[PDB]
Amino acid sequence: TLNGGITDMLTELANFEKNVSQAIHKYNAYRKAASVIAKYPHKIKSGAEAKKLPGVGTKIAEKIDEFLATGKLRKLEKIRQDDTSSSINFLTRVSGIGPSAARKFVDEGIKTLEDLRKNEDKLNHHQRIGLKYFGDFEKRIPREEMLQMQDIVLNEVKKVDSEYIATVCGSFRRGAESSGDMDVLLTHPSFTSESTKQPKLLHQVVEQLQKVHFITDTLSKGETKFMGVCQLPSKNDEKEYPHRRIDIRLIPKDQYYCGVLYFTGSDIFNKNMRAHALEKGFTINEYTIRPLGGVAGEPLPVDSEKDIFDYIQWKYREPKDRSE
DNA sequence: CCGACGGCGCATCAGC
DNA sequence: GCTGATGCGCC
DNA sequence: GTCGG
Ligand SMILES: [Mg+2]
Ligand SMILES: [Mg+2]
Repeated sequence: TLNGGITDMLTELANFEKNVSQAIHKYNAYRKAASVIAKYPHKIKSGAEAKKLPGVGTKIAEKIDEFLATGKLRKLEKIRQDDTSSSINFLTRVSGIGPSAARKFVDEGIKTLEDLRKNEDKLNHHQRIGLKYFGDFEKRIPREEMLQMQDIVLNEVKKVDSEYIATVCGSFRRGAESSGDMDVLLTHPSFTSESTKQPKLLHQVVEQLQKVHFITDTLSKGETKFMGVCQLPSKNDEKEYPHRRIDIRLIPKDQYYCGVLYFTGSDIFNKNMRAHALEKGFTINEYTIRPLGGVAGEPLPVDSEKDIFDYIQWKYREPKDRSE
C-alpha cells in the first residue's frame, strides 16, 4: 500500500496504547488516523500534508516527519525493547486475554507461550480455546474457503428450518479477498422486535453445525450471540484446514437492515458513521436508528440500508466501500 | 480550554 | 439468586 | 490523540 510504513507505525502505536497503556481513546485515535491515511490516494510527503486529514493532529504529524526522515520511530524502538511491554503485547494476542489479564499473568510470571501451555488451569474457558488455536487464529481465510464455509452454513441452517435466513457479513460481505473470521447474521420470522415466538432459535442452529462437525468449540454463547470455532472438512489424505473463528448474531427479523449494517462494518466505518449520526442528532445501533431528543426517541422506519444513510445525510456506500 | 469520543452481547465477580 | 461493574469481545 | 465549539 501507498503509505503502509506510516499506517503500520500508527497501528503498532494503537496496539501499545490499548494493550500496555490501557488508554482506549488513544488506541481509537491512532486507528482512526491509520484508517484515514490508508485511503489517502497519495504517497505522503510530510507530516504537514498528513495533518490536513481528519484524525491526524500535531503529535501524529510530528511522528510522521520522524518516520519519513529515518524510516523508524524512536518511541516505538524503545517500546520494542521493553520486556514488560513486549510480554503484555504478546499475551493479548490470545483470544480472551485482554490488557488486564495480560498484565496480571506477567505479574505472576506467566509471559510466554510455553508458560501459558503449562498453566492451562489458570485460564478461563475462552482463554483456553484461544491458546489451543493460537496459531490457527492468526491465519487469514482465503475467500475461496469463505465461500465453502458459506455454503455449509447456509445449507445446514436451511435443513433446520427453511425460514431461517443466514447472511455472511463482515469483511466477506465487503468483498475482501481474505477474512480474519466468519461473521453470520441470522434471522427467523418467529423472532421479531415484538415477540419471541419460538425458543432456542440460535441454539438449534449451533447444534446442527456441531452435529456435522463444522462448529468445533464454543467461546461464548447466549440467546442472540454465539462466538466459537469452526473448521472446513478436508478430503482423504490431505492436511486439515486451520480452525477458524466464527461469530453468529441472531437479530430480530424486522431489524435486519440495521443489523446487517452493523455486522458488515468495518468497525472503524461503524464508529465513523455512528459518530456522524450523533452529530446529525440520531443514534444508531444494530437494531434501530432513533432521533435524539438528550434522550433517544422512538425507532425510525427503515426499509433498506440506504434509508439509514439518508437519515444522516450520507450518500449511500456499498459494502465494498466500507473497508475503513 | 475541555468534554466527548459507538453501541452492545456474554462471562465473571462483588456485594447484598 | 439478583443487580451492577468490569473485562473482553463483535462490527 | 484529535476534534468542536
Ligand atoms: Mg469478521
Ligand atoms: Mg467476527
